[PDB]
Amino acid sequence: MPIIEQVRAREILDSRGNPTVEVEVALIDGTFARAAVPSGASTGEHEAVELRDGGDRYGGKGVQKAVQAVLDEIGPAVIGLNADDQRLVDQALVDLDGTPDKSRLGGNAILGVSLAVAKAAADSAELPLFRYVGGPNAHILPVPMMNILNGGAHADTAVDIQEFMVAPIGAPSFVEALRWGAEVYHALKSVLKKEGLSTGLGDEGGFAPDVAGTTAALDLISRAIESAGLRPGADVALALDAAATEFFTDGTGYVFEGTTRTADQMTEFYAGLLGAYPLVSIEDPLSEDDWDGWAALTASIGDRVQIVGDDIFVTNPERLEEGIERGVANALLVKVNQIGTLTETLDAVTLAHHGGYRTMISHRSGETEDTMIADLAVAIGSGQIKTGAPARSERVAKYNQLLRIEEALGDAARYAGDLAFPR
Amino acid sequence: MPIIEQVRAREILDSRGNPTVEVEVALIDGTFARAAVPSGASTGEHEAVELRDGGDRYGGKGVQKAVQAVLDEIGPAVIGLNADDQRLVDQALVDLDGTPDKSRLGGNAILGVSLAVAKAAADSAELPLFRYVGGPNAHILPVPMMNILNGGAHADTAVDIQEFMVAPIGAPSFVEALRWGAEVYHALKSVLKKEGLSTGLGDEGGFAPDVAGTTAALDLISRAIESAGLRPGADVALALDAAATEFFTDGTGYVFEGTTRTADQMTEFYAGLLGAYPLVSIEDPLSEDDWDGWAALTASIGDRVQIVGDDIFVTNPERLEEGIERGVANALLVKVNQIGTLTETLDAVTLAHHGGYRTMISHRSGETEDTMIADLAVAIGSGQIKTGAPARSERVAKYNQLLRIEEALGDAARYAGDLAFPR
Amino acid sequence: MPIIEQVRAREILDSRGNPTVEVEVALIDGTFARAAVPSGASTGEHEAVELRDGGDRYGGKGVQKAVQAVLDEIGPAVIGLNADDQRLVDQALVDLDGTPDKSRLGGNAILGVSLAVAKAAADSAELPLFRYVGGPNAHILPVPMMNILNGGAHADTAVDIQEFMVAPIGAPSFVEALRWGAEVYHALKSVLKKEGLSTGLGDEGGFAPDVAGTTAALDLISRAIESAGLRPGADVALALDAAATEFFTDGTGYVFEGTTRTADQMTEFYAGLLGAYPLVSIEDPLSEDDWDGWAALTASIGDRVQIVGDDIFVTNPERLEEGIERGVANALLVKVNQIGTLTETLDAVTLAHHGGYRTMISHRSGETEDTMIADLAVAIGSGQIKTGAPARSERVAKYNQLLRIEEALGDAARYAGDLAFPR
Amino acid sequence: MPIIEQVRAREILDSRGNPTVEVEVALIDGTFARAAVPSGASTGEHEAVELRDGGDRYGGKGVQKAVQAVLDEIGPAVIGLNADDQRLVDQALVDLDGTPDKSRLGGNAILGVSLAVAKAAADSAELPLFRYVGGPNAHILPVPMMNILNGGAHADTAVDIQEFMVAPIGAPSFVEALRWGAEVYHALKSVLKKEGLSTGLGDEGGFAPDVAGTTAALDLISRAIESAGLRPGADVALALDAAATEFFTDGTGYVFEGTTRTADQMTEFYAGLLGAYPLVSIEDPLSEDDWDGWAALTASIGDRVQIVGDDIFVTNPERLEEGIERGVANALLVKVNQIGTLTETLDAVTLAHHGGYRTMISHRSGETEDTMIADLAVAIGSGQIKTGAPARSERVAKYNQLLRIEEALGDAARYAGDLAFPR
Repeated sequence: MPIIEQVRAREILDSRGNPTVEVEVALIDGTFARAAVPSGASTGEHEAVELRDGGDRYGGKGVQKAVQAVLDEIGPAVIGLNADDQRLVDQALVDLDGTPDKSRLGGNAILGVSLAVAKAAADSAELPLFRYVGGPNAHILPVPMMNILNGGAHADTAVDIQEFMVAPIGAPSFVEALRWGAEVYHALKSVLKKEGLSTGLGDEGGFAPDVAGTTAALDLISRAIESAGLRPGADVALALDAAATEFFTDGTGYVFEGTTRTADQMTEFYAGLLGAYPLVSIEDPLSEDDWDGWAALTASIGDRVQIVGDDIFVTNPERLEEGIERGVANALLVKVNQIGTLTETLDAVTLAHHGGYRTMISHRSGETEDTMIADLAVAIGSGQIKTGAPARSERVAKYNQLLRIEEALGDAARYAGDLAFPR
Repeated sequence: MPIIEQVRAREILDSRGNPTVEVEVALIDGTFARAAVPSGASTGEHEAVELRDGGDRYGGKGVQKAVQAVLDEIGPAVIGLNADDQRLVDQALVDLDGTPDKSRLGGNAILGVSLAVAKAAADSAELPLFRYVGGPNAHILPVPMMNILNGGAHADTAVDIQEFMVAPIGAPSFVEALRWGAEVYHALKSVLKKEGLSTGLGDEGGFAPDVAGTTAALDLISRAIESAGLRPGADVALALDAAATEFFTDGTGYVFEGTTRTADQMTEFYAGLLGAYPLVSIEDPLSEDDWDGWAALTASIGDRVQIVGDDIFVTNPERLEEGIERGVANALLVKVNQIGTLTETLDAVTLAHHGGYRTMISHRSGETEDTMIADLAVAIGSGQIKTGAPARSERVAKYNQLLRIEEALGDAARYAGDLAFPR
Repeated sequence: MPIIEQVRAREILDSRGNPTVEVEVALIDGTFARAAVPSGASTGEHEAVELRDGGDRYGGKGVQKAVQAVLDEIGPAVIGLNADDQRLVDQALVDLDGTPDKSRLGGNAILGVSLAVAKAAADSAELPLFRYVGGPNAHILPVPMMNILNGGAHADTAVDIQEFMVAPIGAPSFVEALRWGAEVYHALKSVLKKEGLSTGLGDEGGFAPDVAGTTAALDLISRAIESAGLRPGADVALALDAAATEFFTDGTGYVFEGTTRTADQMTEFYAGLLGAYPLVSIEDPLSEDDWDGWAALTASIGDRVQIVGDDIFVTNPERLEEGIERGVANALLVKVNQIGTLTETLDAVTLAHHGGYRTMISHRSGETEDTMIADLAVAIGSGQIKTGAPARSERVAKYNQLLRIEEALGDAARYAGDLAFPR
Repeated sequence: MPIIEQVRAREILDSRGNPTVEVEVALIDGTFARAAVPSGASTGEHEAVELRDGGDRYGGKGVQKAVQAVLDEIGPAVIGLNADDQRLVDQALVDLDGTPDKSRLGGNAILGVSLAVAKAAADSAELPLFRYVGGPNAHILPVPMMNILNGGAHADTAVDIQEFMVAPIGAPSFVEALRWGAEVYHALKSVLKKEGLSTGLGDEGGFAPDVAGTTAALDLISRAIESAGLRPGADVALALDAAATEFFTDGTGYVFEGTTRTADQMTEFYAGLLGAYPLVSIEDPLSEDDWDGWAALTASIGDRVQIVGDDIFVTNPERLEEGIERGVANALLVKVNQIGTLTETLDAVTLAHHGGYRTMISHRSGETEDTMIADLAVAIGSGQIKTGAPARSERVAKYNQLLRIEEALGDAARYAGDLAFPR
């Protein structure tokens, strides 16, 4: 029977050296799962909050309090519920907390118990996690968007765009897409030296070069794609993560390249980009409060490229409906710990699917060796995933799990290449 | 293990007294599931065809050779595959047939094996058939659309619309919706008798009264809703199945009630109805091939009411993509035996979900005691179902299974009442 | 072991849209059963009464009270008893009620538990339900008496005979008997349309057209048997359900065809019928209390035809003995919910077998998808069954179960054709 | 599963010191049953034939041939069939033999395999043999007819009535009936010992002293009933086994008491006996070929007493129907080894039940420690049994098994006292 028997959390380190929670939900059979909770650099005004300790131990980022919360309250508050009733246990937790942010118990503890009971309600039925969460029709492997060149708010250099990404949309299978991504990565690693630059990896495995400007960055990436042995656009596309809030001074314009600009000027810059490069997707092109500018930019360049809402929505359905109404952001970005539980992620991704919006399962800055977002991007059939460059094995664990998923499917699997970027 | 061991097939009678196929896929453990294949009154030009015997036995509708196809070819052609691989087994069947409409082996000998395999890839995992096919987030109970008054191509009457339906959209739960539907049904049964009419049940349990004109029928239905104790629009809505192909003389026009009309006139009729009555959905309003007329009518009234494509699309993805891009019919009916497999069913419903189209799991004229379409309407989360009037227990078995589903969910269940008809 | 662990009831809809009880009796060794209780409208004075709610819900036909009788009282009153002791559990229930007609707990809340434990005292021994109740020698498949024409108290028509039935007594097996019945039923659907009559199905799937007198109806049936490809008498016989109580005015006489008659006149009408048509059985020829007229009728025609007591007995043994004494009809209908338990059913059928009376398992007006009476008609070896026309799959589910039974027996099965009607 | 795996046969001694066959059937599911075949001396022309060895070993009564027939031919001919399919295996045996008497393989070997298969099927279902062979409604305990006074063809005495039996019809339960029978037996033993008469037990444990005549014998029995403390007729009744064939010279007449007389005078003697004594049953009152005399006697006294056909029928259905039609012998005597299988036994007892005839499971002269006929008399619900006096533990094993059956039933059991002898 899939009824929870024990729950116990411990405190571990994430990929950045900061503590995080790890929950281990056992079942009355012997099914013993384990799920670690990722954590972002910060938190806006609408996400679920992490319950950090605060003080001097671990730089004020200890999670002994969330561990204690799991071990004292969340433990017996679910022991005895039905594992396969994800909508039972998740509402149980959300009411046990009682706040709109899960502040009393922290989003990290709630999410840890949610994910571990899901991994036990998939281990129980002997299904694999992607098959359980997605059913029988879970067969699509996503297009990996590999952030190879970092800039903007990361390396404090002359670049303003945050993440430059490549996407092997032309591959025949997923394993060839992973090969092409790794080859473009290792080609850029040498183009940097052949242009006198540095090879210091950021937090996603991407590079931190001191290149002139945005256009120079895209040109460097295109040179690396050509040097790999591929054809830009037909084999490998490009993508952007503008992260506009990092350079938008409220009351003034966006400060880009050393000039103050309006939303119209940024839209003109994006149109000039869409011109000379095979861009398929831009993420957070304007600030998360400039709804009118977002509608303007969506109407202007929203038929030729994907528009991802990373900050303007925080995987909250209540803001997603509003953004659907005003005609902004034809794509969502699903981060599992910005909403706090599996069920709410599934509901938000449903709501964004039935509105004409593509979704994209995404990673956090501090990840672990947990490979659940791979299974989750296969299950919901998003056809896109954003989980870093092929380096820093907290990013590569996801790609390895997707390889195993494809191998386990076999003839059933399908690579979602070029069916995920019609524009 | 979920590996098929033994497959059998026999010939049984459907709800109308015609033969049909019943398959019994067995697993190595002992999992033993049976599934009967429904069948429509006629097989069109894009469906999968049924492999009838032909001749003089059973009026030429015997299925003794679709029973033989399962026992001589399909049995060993699937024995040994993996149950949880719906994609695998369904592609195996589709290639073993080798035709664009499954004619060599019949679109009934294959669907039986598909379904009875899915009823064991869910019986094995000990999940219930609705939790398997839809995952963990399968919680939405659909709005029953009850066909209480039949007309048009069903009986000799001056009525031109095929099926008049009621929909209890204002109920708090599903069980109260079923109660309201049954009460409206009995109220109408009393009203017809009190107004000197007949109570002869059709093939769906709906009535065949000798009333004059469409408007009088909607008025009778509103009077029955009032007499039941409810209020139209706030508690119970209305719906239509025009089935207008049944009176469109090609090159002449939609001749009905003694008036030859163009596509424009039918739109005016529908606008008047939508104004004077609380309609929420009209099904097949114009014709199977009048694409331009469909685009016109969708532009005219296609945002104040639901437009269901029953015949213009045949649950075929290839025609569905065309109807999407041409902007017609923001809804479709999902009849499982017009496509041939469970897999292609899920694929078409996905393709129509991601296009802004609501779906509606529907029944056939000849059904059986098989209650699979209930489990399937709650798994895909359609939020609508069309399975006849609360009579003729081949139609009530579905409602009983939905009651059991709602009871098995518990507090997790949600009734999709009023959140399926925004217009 | 076969010891009852849980019992739980719910409220579902029957084939006519009225509520009924559905009980589920789990055992310790898994063995989860369910059994729905049928319910007929025409309740007399000696049967067990149904515990309806009364009020405004469901038109006063709710059964929320009988669902409580099972969940609060009947549940623990049997939890712990032995399943294979039908006598034990059924006497337990009959004493726990304490009334001569089970009125305190309802003759529907009790029969559900009886039938469900009998379905678990066979699912336990892994025997099939027909083999358990009848032992090792349960091998006889019954002749189906298919009701194809409805008249009398059913529709506005000049006929006073209630049900006109055909019986394929000349078939080699049961499958061919079902085929011949379905073919006659589909032939009559044309002979009606080929004479300007209506095809509105009643409550048993039989037609309710406007014909002139009994003789014209029997002639239509003979024409349909001829048009099917068979020959009357040698292949298909005839049967009658004279519901003569429906036209007997106490103290005035049987008003038949518009001419007041006495018992002698009705006997003369029956004797004239026995000449021109191959009738094999008539049920309820005169009335419930007209004992003297019956003993006078079972002597004039009681040698050349079967006389079935449908209302003169209500499956009550106490009435059945006194009927055996007075030289009254030589057959009875076994309706399981007019007596209240399986045990008393078996006892009454035993008492009527040894008296030289043939039996006939029969259906109710409101049935469900429960196919128990098929197993019961095979087990007791009645050699006759009356379960409606081959339509309305609440009636066809029984025939499908009899087909499954016949192929599960194998070479052991025997069709009781023409050995059930010696006269 | 209930599929036969091994069949063995050995040669043992019966209660009289003659060899007989014992068959042991081992199922594939561990079940291991053992059954021994009784054998009587007096064999007519229609019973099954016992396959004896013939020669000088064991006086020509060896059964090594039947043992070898089971071990070489029947074993593999049934190994693999389904236990619960009694009719399957029994038709298999009857065709494997190929003769109308089973003489090629002997009725004893076939019956041994049949009975051991039934015992293993009952042991498999975990039901006890009476519950299996009778179903759920097997609850009636039979009235033991105890043969206490032997005469006629058994010893040198002036009596022509073969068996004098007492029947405790007035007991409240079965255990009190057995007590009353044993007490009457010991009282008669004392009454005989007082009169210097012989106390040498026959083959049934009953005495055979040199009494004057039939009337003196019945008077001695009545004295013994009075001396026990009971009331003749109200507590204990009487019964006869005349076996008139043992004193009917064909063409001369029944030489009774030393006065040759016709059937009419024998009927007069029986009428006088019935008048002056509480006789409830007479067995074989006339010869087994004098059908007309039997009809005369049945008309004369055949409603004031039970007329048991022991030799006029040999448990053969084909002779039973002929005796039914001519109005003779309103009772049957079921000996299991005169027909050859359990299936044909059940069929003949059914045929005699549905004709107004009571049945009576009976024993043979050479019995064994096998107590199967007790279970069989409970299962078929005969309400009578004839298995000797309470002595000679091959007769008492049956009564002990009936005690255990009653104890296992418990509150469900019913003693068929005084309900089995209306007249």
